[PDB]
Amino acid sequence: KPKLHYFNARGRMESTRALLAAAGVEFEEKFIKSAEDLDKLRNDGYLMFQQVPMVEIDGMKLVQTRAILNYIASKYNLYGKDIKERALIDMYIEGIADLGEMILLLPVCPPEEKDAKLALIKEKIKNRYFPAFEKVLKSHGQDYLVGNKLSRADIHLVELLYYVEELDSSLISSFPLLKALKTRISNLPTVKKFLQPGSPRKPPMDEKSLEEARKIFRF
Amino acid sequence: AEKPKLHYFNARGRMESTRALLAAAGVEFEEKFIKSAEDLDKLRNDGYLMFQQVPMVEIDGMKLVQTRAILNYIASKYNLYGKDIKERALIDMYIEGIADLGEMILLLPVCPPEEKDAKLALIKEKIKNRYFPAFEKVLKSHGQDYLVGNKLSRADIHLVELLYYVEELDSSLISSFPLLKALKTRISNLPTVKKFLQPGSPRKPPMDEKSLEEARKIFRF
Ligand SMILES: CCCCCCSC[C@H](NC(=O)CC[C@H]([NH3+])C(=O)O)C(=O)NCC(=O)O
Ligand SMILES: CCCCCCSC[C@H](NC(=O)CC[C@H]([NH3+])C(=O)O)C(=O)NCC(=O)O
Repeated sequence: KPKLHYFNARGRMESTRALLAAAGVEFEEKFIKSAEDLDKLRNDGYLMFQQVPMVEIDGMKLVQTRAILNYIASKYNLYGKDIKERALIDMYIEGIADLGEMILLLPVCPPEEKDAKLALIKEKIKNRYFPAFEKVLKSHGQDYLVGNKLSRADIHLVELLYYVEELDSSLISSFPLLKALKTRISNLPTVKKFLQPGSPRKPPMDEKSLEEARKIFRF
Repeated sequence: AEKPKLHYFNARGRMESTRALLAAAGVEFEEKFIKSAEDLDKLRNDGYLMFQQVPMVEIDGMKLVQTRAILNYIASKYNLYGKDIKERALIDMYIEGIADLGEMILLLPVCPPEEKDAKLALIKEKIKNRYFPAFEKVLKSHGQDYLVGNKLSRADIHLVELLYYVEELDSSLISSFPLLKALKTRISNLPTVKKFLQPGSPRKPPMDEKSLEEARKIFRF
């Protein structure tokens, strides 16, 4: 069983949790609670650049989010059939990541910039990203983004749509193919089970999770 | 068929790492220099940019946008991404740390003037105390000429590229890392990297104030 080192929160670990779950892979979590808990991992030599996420899998101590996901994805045949496929898959998920990152960091944002940035994210969603993934689906009219078959692109995209729904339920409304993907994916039995209460799925980060984060990561 | 074609402004930015990867692999490419807000708008209205942004590279029938999507493709094609899934893990771990420090250096110019000093002081701390030791430790782990699999890889090329920008910022920084020093000399001497380094190659100057202005007009920031 792979073993995930992170604090109890979404952060930069959630796309790994959701991709393990979708692959039907069972896993352990070791939760950092304090800054003493992080420093213990550092000291023990466990963290290449002294940072989490880290995952123990197949005898490596794999740090860096993209290093973790690229590996999980090949292992479980969620990374396409060849390097042209990987290429489309990579173009899509990096664009997802780019929006992902704007959402992820919105609460560590200085208070006086908060309104501006939320506004910009919504416009980007409406004008940049959703039209881009709607035009891919419409292009081929298939059930999956790439290769008429399940990949990490579907998993990362649908994950992200849940996060946008929590922001504004109106945003997706003029994107019918995006809605239809959301449903179909959320109905795959492994994804359905992750979305169910009681799973490892993590909630949005409230104020006191943010505070525990400033404590442990010292920002 | 077709040389690859690179769409960017005339500057390092986010295109440079691709320039250095393709030339290291001995791969010739064309370059089309974006020079104005209107030039960018043309490529948007022609349907050329998946997210309306550059870098974009035409290669093998594709219009690849996103640095990492372009680099992963080029690396794979010319056998610079290890020999298996496990080698590809170690490569990605290393080159994502390089990207992290890489990002810090790139966005240095667009800092507010009052924070510039604190944020140079901080780059410098992490280099000395986090990033340089981690790479030195790897090289010392196996005593081998390359970072991964004792065979030339994209991590070697990205680390050495970055080794150059750490030097234009401060020469004293790499000077307590003998193994990083040695790697830099070695890779710089391979025939294709040597030919990227010499005058008149597509290799780009450090970004200046003027060029920070043209970036502002073009990308509208
Ligand atoms: C609003 C959510 C914020 C949650 C906290 C940030 S994630 C914790 C942070 N880790 C990273 O920033 C890792 C970045 C790395 N590039 C990756 O993607 O894995 C860390 O250990 N930082 C500690 C350090 O740098 O010492
Ligand atoms: C200060 C010197 C560095 C200049 C950086 C600007 S690069 C231009 C920028 N492109 C991106 O940031 C794409 C990022 C993307 N994730 C990638 O890595 O390719 C852009 O098209 N901007 C236009 C837009 O997003 O609207």
